Amino acid sequence: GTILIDLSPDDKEFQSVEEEMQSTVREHRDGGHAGGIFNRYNILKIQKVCNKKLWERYTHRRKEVSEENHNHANERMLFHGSPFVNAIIHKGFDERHAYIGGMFGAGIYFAENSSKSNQYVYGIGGGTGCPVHKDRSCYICHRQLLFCRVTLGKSFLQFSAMAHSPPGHHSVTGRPSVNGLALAEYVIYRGEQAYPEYLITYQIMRPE
Ligand SMILES: N#Cc1ccc(-c2nc3ccccc3c(=O)[nH]2)cc1
Ligand SMILES: [Zn+2]
Repeated sequence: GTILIDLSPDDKEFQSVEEEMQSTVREHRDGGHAGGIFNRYNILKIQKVCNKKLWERYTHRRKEVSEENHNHANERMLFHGSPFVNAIIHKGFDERHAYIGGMFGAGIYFAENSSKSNQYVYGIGGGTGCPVHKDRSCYICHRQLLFCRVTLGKSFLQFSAMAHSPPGHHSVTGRPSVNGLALAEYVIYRGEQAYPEYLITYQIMRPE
């Protein structure tokens, strides 16, 4: 049921998604080990992910959460990187897309920093890097990330350096407590709480 609609680079929607991609790059504590060395991306394509059944699955859950939280879904747009991006856009998020070993338990993880999600494009820790060159810092190969609509509801705040949500909460927020430049990361424990709105195709760019 999924169709992908290309956005034009002239479209304000392309431009605002690109700006969120580019402006949320940061340096990582691994010096680029997992995701590569870069300060910015070459955006090759942005597509809207259109699936009526998956969208209705998301909105149904969003209303349930909203009604449990004084009519506030606490909806965000966040990045997701995964080797399973193709399955996700076709079948939706579910338990098979969870980070079993994540620091907030087995759930589906999202990031404010696009460069954080970029570390997972080729697997946990960047895996063995790109299929073609086995390079986690490949500047040639095309990568994909999702920019997703995510319902957080009442989020459990974890200060720090599938399972169930903590009782009385709908998500977990991983607040950065050491690296002053890191943005928040978030975990949901029901795949119905995220919709993969945009598929972004890009390369990381070698710094000059
Ligand atoms: N298998 C698998 C698997 C796929 C994706 C991730 C993943 N983790 C993150 C952890 C923190 C912040 C963001 C992410 C993310 O975008 N993605 C983790 C594991
Ligand atoms: Zn490559």
